Formats: sequence, structure tokens, C-alpha cells
Amino acid sequence: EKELYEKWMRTVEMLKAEGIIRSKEVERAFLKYPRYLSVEDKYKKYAHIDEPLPIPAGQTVSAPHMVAIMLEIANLKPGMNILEVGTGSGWNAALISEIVKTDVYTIERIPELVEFAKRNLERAGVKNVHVILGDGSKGFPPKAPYDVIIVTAGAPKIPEPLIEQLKIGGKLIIPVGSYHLWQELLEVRKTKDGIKIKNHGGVAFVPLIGEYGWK
Ligand SMILES: Nc1ncnc2c1ncn2[C@@H]1O[C@H](CO)[C@@H](O)[C@H]1O
Ligand code: NA
Repeated sequence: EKELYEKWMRTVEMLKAEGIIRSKEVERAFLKYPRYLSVEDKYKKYAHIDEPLPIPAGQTVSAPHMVAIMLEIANLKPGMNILEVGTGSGWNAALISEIVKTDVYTIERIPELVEFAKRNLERAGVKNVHVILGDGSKGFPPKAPYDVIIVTAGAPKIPEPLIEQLKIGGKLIIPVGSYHLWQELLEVRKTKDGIKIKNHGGVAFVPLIGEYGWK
């Protein structure tokens, strides 16, 4: 326990020292919710290593540095209305909730993972994260519009529904690529002057499967 946390603290210090974690907000979220709380027992021993890890149903939880990079790009603030597409283990959602101090909506298409995430969240005492079973490539109309939409699965293109559901001045962070498993991390800003896109380099995420994702 405290041992796992000590290794985690070292990982957070490393991410901070190397300029990956750049804000006190993201630093605080990482320190409150260590990744070991979101993986199966057999992988907890590796939760501090900056590498992706497997989770149930053939999916994965991203490497700590990638989760940090995406949260920093999001420039999250308390009170924001955030939608995460691809709950997985629930780790990222927990982190987001610690930063925005309010209800966070996250969508997962695999029933087994919806259960897995809910259990992890409950065990960690999280209450503001709301896990919904469904096809997140269609976003989540009930609580739109969103300040930021963070997609943790790779798409073949930018899903229109996610753009429609963004507040003006908001942004969509999503991996887009012509390969199911190898993508480019895009920061899609919905500005008063139109869509502005910043490419943040190559990444490797599981595919976003759905009506507006991969078949
Ligand atoms: N259309 C989708 N909606 C919600 N979650 C999805 C979708 N496609 C893939 N995922 C999920 O993305 C998660 C990645 O963090 C995986 O657990 C995967 O099942
Ligand atoms: Na996660």
C-alpha cells in the first residue's frame, strides 16, 4: 500500500521534473488517485512504470505520461462540464473529477468495463464520476454542451457529434488515424472563428468502435 504509493510518488515527481505534469492541478489529481487503484491486482506492481497496462476485455489503461499530457492540454478548471469517451478502468475519469470538482460524464461501450470502472471508482470513494454504457462516438446529448471532450480511443476521423456537443471556445482531444491502433493526437478547438487543430504527435490507443468511429 504505502509502498505502492511511494513508487507512485516517484513517478509523479519524475513526470513533474521532466515537464510532463505542468500544473499543480494535474499534480494534485495524480497524487490523490494513483494508477494502482484502477488496475487488476496482478498489474498493481507495475502501475508506477510509465507504460500502458492491460485491463479487462482486451483493452488497456494508457501510460501515465500520456494521461498527463492529455489532461494538461485540456486546461481543466473547477466547474467545467467534461465528457470522457472511453472509460476503461475509470482512472482518467477519477483524475478529471478531482480537477473539476463536479459531475463528470464518461462513456464505455463494453459492459464488463462499465462494471469494472464503477467498482474501481466506488472502492476509491469517488462519487462525482458517472459511467454510462453506450457508444461514445455519438457523444452524450443529455448533458451537452461540454467545455472539453477527452477521447481515449482512436478514431478514423473527427466524430461530428463530438464537435456539435462542444461549447464555443471548448476543445476536443482525440486520437485520429487511418489505422485502428496507431494514431495522431489531435487537439480540436471549436473557436468563434472555426475549427482550429493542433497535432500533438503519434500515439497508440485501442480503437474507438461505433457509429462515428470504426465499424
Ligand atoms: N464508441 C465507444 N464509446 C465508449 N467507449 C469506447 C468506444 N469505443 C471504444 N471504447 C472504449 O475505450 C476505452 C479506452 O479507454 C476502452 O475500454 C474501449 O472499450
Ligand atoms: Na483511464
